[PDB]
Amino acid sequence: NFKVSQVEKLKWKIKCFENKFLNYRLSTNETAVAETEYGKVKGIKRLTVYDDSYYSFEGIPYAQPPLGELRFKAPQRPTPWDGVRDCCNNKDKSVQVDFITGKTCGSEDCLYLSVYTNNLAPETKRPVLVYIHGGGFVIGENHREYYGPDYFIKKDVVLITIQYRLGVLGFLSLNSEELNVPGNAGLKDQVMALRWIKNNCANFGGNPDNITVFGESAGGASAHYMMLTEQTRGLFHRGILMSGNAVCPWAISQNQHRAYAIAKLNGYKGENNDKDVLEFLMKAKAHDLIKLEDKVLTPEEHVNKVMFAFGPTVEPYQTADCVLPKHPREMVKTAWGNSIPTMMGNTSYEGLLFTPIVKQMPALLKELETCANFVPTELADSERSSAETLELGAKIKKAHVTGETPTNDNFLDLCSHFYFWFPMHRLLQIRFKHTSGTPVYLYRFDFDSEEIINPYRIMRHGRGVKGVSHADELTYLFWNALAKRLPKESREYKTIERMVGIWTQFATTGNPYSNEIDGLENIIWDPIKKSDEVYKCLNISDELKIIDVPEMEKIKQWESLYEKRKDLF
Repeated sequence: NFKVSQVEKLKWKIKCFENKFLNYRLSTNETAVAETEYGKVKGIKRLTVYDDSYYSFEGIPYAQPPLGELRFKAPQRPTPWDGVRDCCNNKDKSVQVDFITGKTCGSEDCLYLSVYTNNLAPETKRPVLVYIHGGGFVIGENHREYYGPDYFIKKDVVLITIQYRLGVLGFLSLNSEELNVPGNAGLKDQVMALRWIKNNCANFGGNPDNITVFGESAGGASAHYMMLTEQTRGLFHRGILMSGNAVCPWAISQNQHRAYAIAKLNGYKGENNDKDVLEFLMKAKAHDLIKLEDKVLTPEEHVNKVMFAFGPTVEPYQTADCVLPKHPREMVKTAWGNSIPTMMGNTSYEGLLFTPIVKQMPALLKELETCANFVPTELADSERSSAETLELGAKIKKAHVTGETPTNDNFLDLCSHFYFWFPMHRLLQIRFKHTSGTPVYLYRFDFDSEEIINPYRIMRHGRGVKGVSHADELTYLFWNALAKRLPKESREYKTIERMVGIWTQFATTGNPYSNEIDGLENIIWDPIKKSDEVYKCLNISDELKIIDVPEMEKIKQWESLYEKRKDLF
């Protein structure tokens, strides 16, 4: 359980205070009004520490605030307004537990997006990049102390960052059709945001016919869901799936029974009926429900590796706004998004995100004696004790346990594959088997530095830790409160320009290669082919190089877990 040190709690609060005052010194006196389909909005011109400038519109509503009876329901469109709406400050984040301070924060009034561009009257209609933040569908925000546009606005693009409901408030699911809480409200928020963007980005200089959706972690799962569902057919034109996709095990769960589990932890003393449970939850104070989300999972769900109590789900009945009518495994076979250019990737040591989990409870290391608990659920029996499942675990232990005694690095390496690399492989192959989908480009983020970091490093106790962890690449695409100005010839600065260059180039043309990017001149970067038995990727380190994916040999061993049930792979 991610407990951040008290020494680090003080440091973070100091940095955020300094950051508030930097932001004062970066804001100009210049403002701008733009149109939206609901009314005018006013934005403010801001500087970056590199002395570029950009127009900044935050807190643009794309839905009605989901208060009162609208709680747990699919989003509804907002009420139009006259006059100019002030969008010079951020709005609240979705209700959550702050991953640093451990206190509940945020507000139910969180359905907002931010729009940023260096020029409101450009000489072209620019590619629109839409970022969906990660955080397990339970934490995160679009605040600029985490997701600053300062690097992207160096290019002639439009960056849009969105919020969506998190946790139980975004993902309650009830079987009773009469209650109209089918689930995935948080993904339906993203759908309504994407429709707003198609319909309004032109008012900020963007190209409605050239929109790129990208996200990291649960945000990449979200971006993939947005490429899978029929609700969004045709709404955008490129996807970038960073360190996560919709067939990741942690990104979906049948959580319809957990509504009663969370209500009873909050004091509900009624029977287990959907109508009675919902009535209680509609009256509950929002921060009470979200603080207890931690303890909703059962033991049996924990050992089965269910990460979150509430999150995306297969909806139990059809509604007009339904996002997931079938399992994502099946939706991939006819997804409209298979026909748009796609880039995916991971970092070179994804599993580093779990370092305090295995430091806190070293009893976790015993799980690598048999590896029974990492056998995927569809291949395992109920109690994970049948000899076939132990034979599968030995295959997992062969792949990751280096010596005769399991170590912490072994555990983390296994996490990289179980949570990220293997579901990527499975996604790519099920596309080839069932679709005419367009070839996909692979990158591998492998630039390690601590000169500049991002707040997710605090969460994983990454201070002093070598290796390129899950979410370390965000440092090189987004400004954040821990960042600083860097010398132009430094390795960190060149990595920023390379990452922003590749992401922007892919958004522009659907092809992430350009010889005009420093380090790519004599390089040829091909997408993946059906017949490829070993994946090639762009390994982004101090040098840019096309290499066989180093994870490929371990990926092939995870696939061998399915050779007696190839229909489930």
